[PDB]
Amino acid sequence: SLRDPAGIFELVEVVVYKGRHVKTGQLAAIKVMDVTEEEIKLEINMLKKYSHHRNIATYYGAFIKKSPPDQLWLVMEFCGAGSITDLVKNTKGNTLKEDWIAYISREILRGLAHLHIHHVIHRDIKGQNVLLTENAEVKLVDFGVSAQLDREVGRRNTFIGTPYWMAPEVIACDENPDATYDYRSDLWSCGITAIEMAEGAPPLCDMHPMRALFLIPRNPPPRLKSKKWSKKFFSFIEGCLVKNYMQRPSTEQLLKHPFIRDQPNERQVRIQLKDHIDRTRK
Amino acid sequence: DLSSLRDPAGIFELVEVTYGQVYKGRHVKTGQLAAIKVMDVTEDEEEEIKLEINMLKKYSHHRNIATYYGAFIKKSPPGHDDQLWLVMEFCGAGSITDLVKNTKGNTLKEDWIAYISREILRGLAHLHIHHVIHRDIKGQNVLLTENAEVKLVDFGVSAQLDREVGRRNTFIGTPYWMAPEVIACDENPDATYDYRSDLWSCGITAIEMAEGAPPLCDMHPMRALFLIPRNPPPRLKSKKWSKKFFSFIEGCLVKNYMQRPSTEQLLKHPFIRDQPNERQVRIQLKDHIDRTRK
Ligand code: NA
Repeated sequence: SLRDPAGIFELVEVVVYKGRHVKTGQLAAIKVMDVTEEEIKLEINMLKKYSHHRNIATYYGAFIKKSPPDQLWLVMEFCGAGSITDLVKNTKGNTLKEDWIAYISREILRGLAHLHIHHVIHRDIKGQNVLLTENAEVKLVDFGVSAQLDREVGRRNTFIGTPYWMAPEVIACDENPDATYDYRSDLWSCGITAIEMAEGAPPLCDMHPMRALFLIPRNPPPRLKSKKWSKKFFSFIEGCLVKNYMQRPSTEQLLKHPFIRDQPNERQVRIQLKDHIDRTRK
Repeated sequence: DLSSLRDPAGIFELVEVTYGQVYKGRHVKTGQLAAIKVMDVTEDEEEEIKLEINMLKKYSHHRNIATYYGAFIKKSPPGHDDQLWLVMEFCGAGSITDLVKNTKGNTLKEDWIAYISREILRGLAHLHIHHVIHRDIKGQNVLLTENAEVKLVDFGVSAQLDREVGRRNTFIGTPYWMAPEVIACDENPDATYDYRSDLWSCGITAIEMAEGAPPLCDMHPMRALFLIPRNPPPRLKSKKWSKKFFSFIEGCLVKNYMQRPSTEQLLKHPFIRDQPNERQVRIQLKDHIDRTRK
């Protein structure tokens, strides 16, 4: 069975949380997901294999902090440098250098390719859920655990969250009454996350959520506001954001996109991000 | 003051040491308890919030509304998000949802439902007469005092008790109590909040009391969101209920809000208007609240 984390792990502050292994002082990242009084344990134990990939935060264990008056704690490796969303927020002009966006986007795609190959959909790709280590490595938070929880109807799948990263196919309407979706929905999210890095927020961020939900299936694909960006960047965004998912490139195709595939300054970019992380952290 | 955005220092304080989490607080000058919802805000969020305060209407205290005491900013260091405090009268006897959950069988007698529903409509009438829409009527946002008073949640610019599932103004929320007109759908491109949306939610809340859950509780939220504008209005599953109750439900849940009754008309509906056992009901509610604290 799954334990209560007391005396094993404790929450420090939020970043997903900074958590601490109580007995050893080792740090961990803790994804807190409310849950309903078993088979949670089972899925985690199937999926945890997958978290070993370098671009996914490795699973440490899982715990539930009971109870009515429940909460799942997904414990994973600590990424000291915080989320890419915090990075952009703490960056002047709320925008990252294009070649930083190329590096980070590729790392996200490598992590996703790993899940997708094994028929896992992440379902929650956004800047908030992509973390950085001190050495500026890029790791996805979660690896299908929250995806499985969003499946079950019940008292802990009663809310619709933010719509800004949702692909068109995820949003029901009369020609799409069953909100049919697959792994390619994660790639639309990656595109939205790339804009997030470029502009500081996803498109439609200033719109009422309900209205954004209405506009996504009906508006053309979002584009970068500014023309300062390269043709290759615009092209990468276009690929992530193919309106009809049936024609959207897969993860392996996007990994071959010139924006992603050709990064002659990688070593330097990592060095720049590392320094930027230091200068900008709060 | 319900129109300025001050530091809460020396006006309100937390007594009990999460985003949108509600804490027990205290009015500094009078010692009167309060419920304090605390939220991180960026600098930009602070401008948005100032604007929403200008948009707020003026209305008096009301026995069926948990008094909104105002909005405040708790300063954090430069580079760090400040805190928004939304301050409300303290109601210590839980929500109507807690009430249902603590009732054996998770269901309420019909005369309890009439009583509570009436109190809800009275709060709503006060808001509506003042050109205010509540926007979030559900069992969770209707509170009890230790005196068994029924009070609508009012955090001013926010209408919910539980912690916001995401950053303010960025999440869709739970769809179950939403009227059709507030759901953007193929035929409703401009999601209408109208005062009558609260009356639909009121109807849903009465089913919530009668059955323990809102209609469509067996659907994933996104599927429910799709269904609500498309389905005919929901109904009570059981036939055990009085004709009056069925008629009240049907009154609240008129599909087209333009053809749905006003609060004043619903307050005259026999199910609401004729409560021969209300004195007993209140007594019964108070005993229930007493038993529970034990
Ligand atoms: Na890993």
